Amino acid sequence: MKEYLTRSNISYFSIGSGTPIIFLHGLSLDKQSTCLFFEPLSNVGQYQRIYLDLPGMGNSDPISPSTSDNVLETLIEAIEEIIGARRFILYGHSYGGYLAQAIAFHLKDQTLGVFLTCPVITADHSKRLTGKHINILEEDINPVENKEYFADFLSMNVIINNQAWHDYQNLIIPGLQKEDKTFIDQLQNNYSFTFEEKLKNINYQFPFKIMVGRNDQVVGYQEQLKLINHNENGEIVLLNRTGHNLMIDQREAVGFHFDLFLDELNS
Amino acid sequence: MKEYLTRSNISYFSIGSGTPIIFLHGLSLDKQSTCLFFEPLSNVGQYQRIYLDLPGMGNSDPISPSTSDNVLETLIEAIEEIIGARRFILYGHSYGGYLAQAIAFHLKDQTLGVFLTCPVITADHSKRLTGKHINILEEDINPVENKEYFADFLSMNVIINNQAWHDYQNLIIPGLQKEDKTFIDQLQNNYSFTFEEKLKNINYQFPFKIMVGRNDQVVGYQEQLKLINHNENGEIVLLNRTGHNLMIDQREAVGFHFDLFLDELN
Ligand SMILES: [Cl-]
Ligand SMILES: [Cl-]
Repeated sequence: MKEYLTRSNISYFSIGSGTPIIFLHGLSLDKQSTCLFFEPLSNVGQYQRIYLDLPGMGNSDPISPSTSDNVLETLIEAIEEIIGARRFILYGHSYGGYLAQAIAFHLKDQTLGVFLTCPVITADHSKRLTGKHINILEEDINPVENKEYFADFLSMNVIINNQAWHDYQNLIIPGLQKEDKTFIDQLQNNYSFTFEEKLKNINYQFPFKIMVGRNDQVVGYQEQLKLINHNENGEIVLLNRTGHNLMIDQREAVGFHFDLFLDELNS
Repeated sequence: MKEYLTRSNISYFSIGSGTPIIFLHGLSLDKQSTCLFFEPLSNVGQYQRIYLDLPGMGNSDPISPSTSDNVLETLIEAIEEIIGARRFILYGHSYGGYLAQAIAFHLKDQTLGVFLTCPVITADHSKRLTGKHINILEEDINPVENKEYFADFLSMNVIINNQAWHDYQNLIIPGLQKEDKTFIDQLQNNYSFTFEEKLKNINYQFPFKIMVGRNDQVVGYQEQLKLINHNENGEIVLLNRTGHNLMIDQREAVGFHFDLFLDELN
């Protein structure tokens, strides 16, 4: 597909016309993870799908200062270049979901809806309430290609079978291969927004939907559940046998629920 | 096909062979509400599907005393007769999901799994945390048949369209026509289990999945979110634009999640 680059040096794909969806991928991943996942699903066709590479990931340059504040500013700049003041839908995974929240919180009137998978809500890892990873070993797998990533797959994915390994290689490996680890490490020294507590308390005035796994040792599920009651339009799906690579563990659930979420907005 | 009756005077359907699924319906409904919904939306094929009419509802006789404790007792008798000691899966809607919880608590070693839609957790209506009901008026409906039932459809369902009205007529009205209002009215005076608090604190040691709706004014969602708090195998689906007739508002979602649940257990 055709890769574009904003003047703010954010690499992205843009496909389709109609209401924009801005997809923000997880930490160490890239737009392959989002693009390859959502393009196959029946009802994103009517939308303009915009898959960004975060700074220091994919084909997007690292940025100085290497802080979450600068990431947010750069992504806001980027979105304006791409769609201007047109109203948009947000999708976010992991740190992508943290930034999705920050954007929704700052561009309240321009945001139509937010859908998050395994989102970061507390940036500081030492503060997070996390779950316990496990494996459900469904099938024997004999890896040929990408053998060197197999442990990370096993350490991250919950449901272990051939399709999950194929998905990991297709969606996760590309980002791992491009991530700027030094940039990420520096970012993590200035990772938490000063308004993080506001994100934890805000009652968004549009659909706000979260999918979390019981076995997600990176961001867990508790803190996300706590966002739900006070969010008037807050939805949650929390599932067993599901971890941080929730979109592989529960491929079909994410497709189903993303579609159901678009239905909400369509109404 | 065939309708069955236990020695305990519980009316039921039982379809297929295999691991048993015991389906419990909501208050005032009957086993048409469960049977007609799940049999078509089915990855239920490899299971034995058992759809019970609760006492005083459907074609199951009322009981004395008319208390939830005794409703539970009757149901335990019924299950033991129908499946003995076989391990089983539980489905419960609303009052049926309250009973389901009780059953799983009582038959903890036999219960493989519990799937609940809009479950009663606190029986006492005056103590429940509930949502605000709304309608999403998608189409005009000009009812011809069952016009006298239309108010309660509007009052309960959230998503209002013609399909929702057809489903309501096929799923909810048969139970309405059969319910023993006198039993139910009496049952509602001894509605809490004597052990009710123990249900609110159990950490079930098998998958325990709940679907709830933001706009459910009957049982809400908050108490159910809190159960997921202390359940290590707790799952929850909480959706907007959804009320107490969740199987009608979110028909696809229920079949999807119930299939997923079965897979979880398999
Ligand atoms: Cl490339
Ligand atoms: Cl009485």
